[PDB]
Amino acid sequence: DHEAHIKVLRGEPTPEEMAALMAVLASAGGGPAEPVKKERNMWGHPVDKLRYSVFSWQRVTLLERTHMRR
Amino acid sequence: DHEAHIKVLRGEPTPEEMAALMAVLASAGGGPAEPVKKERNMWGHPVDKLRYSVFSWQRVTLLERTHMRR
Repeated sequence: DHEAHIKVLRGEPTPEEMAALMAVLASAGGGPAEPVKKERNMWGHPVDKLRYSVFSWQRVTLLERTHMRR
Repeated sequence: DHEAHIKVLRGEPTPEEMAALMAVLASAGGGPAEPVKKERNMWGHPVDKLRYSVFSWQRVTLLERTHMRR
């Protein structure tokens, strides 16, 4: 029972106004309802387009890190 | 004087014979014998043709080191 509920802090609507309000709010709600897991596609990632010095620490902290983050 | 010289361990040549021997040896000398003129050219070096895992330790111990040795 530990979830955030909608609160009507002020006002005492009757069942009809409550129903209208909830219907409108549900209609307003949207966006990604139950989206699939976002597909990984590292092809042509910006990090791969950079010039790295042969001894650059960013070869570890930026390039390898980006390729390995999962 | 700490130069390594030629030694005639056995035998006792006369000056003419020593002259002949030394002339033949000097002619047989190895010429330039690998001069210091060698120049660095890392274009198309084999290490750059290898597939490296994104986290390969050989990126440090083989690739980076080969590119950095002087």
